[PDB]
Amino acid sequence: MVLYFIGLGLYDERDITVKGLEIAKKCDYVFAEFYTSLMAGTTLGRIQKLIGKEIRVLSREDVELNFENIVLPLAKENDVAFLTPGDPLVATTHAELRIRAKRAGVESYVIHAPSIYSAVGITGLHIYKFGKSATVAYPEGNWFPTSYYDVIKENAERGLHTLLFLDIKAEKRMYMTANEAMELMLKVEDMKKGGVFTDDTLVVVLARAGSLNPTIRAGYVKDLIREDFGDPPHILIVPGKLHIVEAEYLVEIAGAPREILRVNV
Amino acid sequence: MVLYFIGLGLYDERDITVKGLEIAKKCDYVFAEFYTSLMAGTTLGRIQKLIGKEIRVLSREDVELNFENIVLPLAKENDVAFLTPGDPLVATTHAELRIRAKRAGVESYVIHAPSIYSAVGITGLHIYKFGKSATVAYPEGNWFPTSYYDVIKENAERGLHTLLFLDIKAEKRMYMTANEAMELMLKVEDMKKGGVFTDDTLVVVLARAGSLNPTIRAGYVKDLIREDFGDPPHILIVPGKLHIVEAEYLVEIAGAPREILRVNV
Ligand SMILES: Nc1ncnc2c1ncn2[C@@H]1O[C@H](CSCC[C@H](N)C(=O)O)[C@@H](O)[C@H]1O
Ligand code: NA
Repeated sequence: MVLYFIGLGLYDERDITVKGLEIAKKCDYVFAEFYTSLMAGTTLGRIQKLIGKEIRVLSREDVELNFENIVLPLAKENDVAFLTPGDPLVATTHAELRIRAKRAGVESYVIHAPSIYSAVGITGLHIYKFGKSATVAYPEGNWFPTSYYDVIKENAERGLHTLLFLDIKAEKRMYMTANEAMELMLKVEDMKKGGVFTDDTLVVVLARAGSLNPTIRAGYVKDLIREDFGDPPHILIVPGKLHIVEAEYLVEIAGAPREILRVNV
Repeated sequence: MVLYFIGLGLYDERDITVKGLEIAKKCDYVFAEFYTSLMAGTTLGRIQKLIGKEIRVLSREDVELNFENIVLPLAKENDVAFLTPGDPLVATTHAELRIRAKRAGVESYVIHAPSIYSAVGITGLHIYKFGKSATVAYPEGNWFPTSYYDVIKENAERGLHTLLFLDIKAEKRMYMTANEAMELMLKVEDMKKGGVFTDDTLVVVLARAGSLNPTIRAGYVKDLIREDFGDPPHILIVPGKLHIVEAEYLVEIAGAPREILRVNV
């Protein structure tokens, strides 16, 4: 009578950990959600085939409003697994679901999986140098989100890198590209005029981490804003002051302009 | 002609991903390092048995000084794997190993795995709220480093959480315990008297992340400094002001005192 939160990883069904797979194969019921992120390299069918179980996919409403009515009941008498893209607790509100499990007298366990939060290391940017993170959300009607602007500002001032999660509207199959993120951000800069994010700002784009050939690009906004980085998901990063070896990596591996090698210490 | 950087994950031999295992099994040569960290929940023998390949262990010097003459030559005519605890490229000097590969006309691919950077999400603390990260090191001779103290200060000051890695002596398999870290920091607070780390400071301890039964504890230093957190590795976190949901998780899941619901929110 336990509930397992099992992450599926970054790109395809093989990004699940061996631990996660062996446990998932032995659960009586398997649920999952695919709205918190996009696993561009697999399909529900492939996942099901891999674990050898039928997977009942849940919507944001099913989870957020009815988790304790749909999932928890079965966990009281069976072994249940709840699958999610990446790591189940990273940049989601899934952690709170563990509190619901407890209140319903259901023991829960967490099986991690590779997350975009650590995969940023493939950009060559020292991970310990990342500051507060943020999300670039799509404007809705008259509401235009801007919180991410001050986060970048705050981190840049301290010389820290900023990781920017990009928006996703799964039910509409909408996945924000780095290009769309940059356009929205330039519009905010136009309004705030803080010099935080401009055409001369160096940025890094990581697309489809987890795949064997992810797209890793670094350069100035003016040059990258219209570049094609391939299919989603995309993640955007605004570096802070660079170490010599970070700049070297960005140039040698991410195709950045050789001029970023010259750091302004 | 190919070099694979493969992450081993968090704690035991099952923490590698299905993708990492299958690729490792097809490699002609397999190297690994355990100087950046150890896999406390398993052994070299178990990892070797699971992968079914002899694993050549490399020291810090083998990697930093001679990676290109030990690993890369073999990668020119074979498929070589380089295993590391956690997620590849998280250790700050590992990213530059890919530059070395390029220079040697060797292709390299990264296979991700769970990292403590993302696994800490199991503490219920929102990942976007983490700021700069640091490592707590032991004073030595006339050297008394305290940089991590300023990091905690700069983060908390902005409402951000601080992830603290504890000093480790891989070769000797000597880990700094959370208890030792706290004592060291109270000592640092006594010298800088900045009111950053005191008996009243709230902290979180994560031990054996990755195992099915990790130790997750939260509370004030005065009560946790002498508490037994079990076998290493221990990870320490000094949270910034908490979101009521984070605090509730720490109370319900990590045994934190009710008091945090009004004092640290
Ligand atoms: N493989 C990938 N490549 C690039 N960005 C990714 C990604 N996976 C997730 N993201 C980014 O993160 C957003 C989802 S946020 C949820 C993250 C997830 N729990 C994890 O552990 O990774 C996406 O909209 C995208 O901006
Ligand atoms: Na971080």
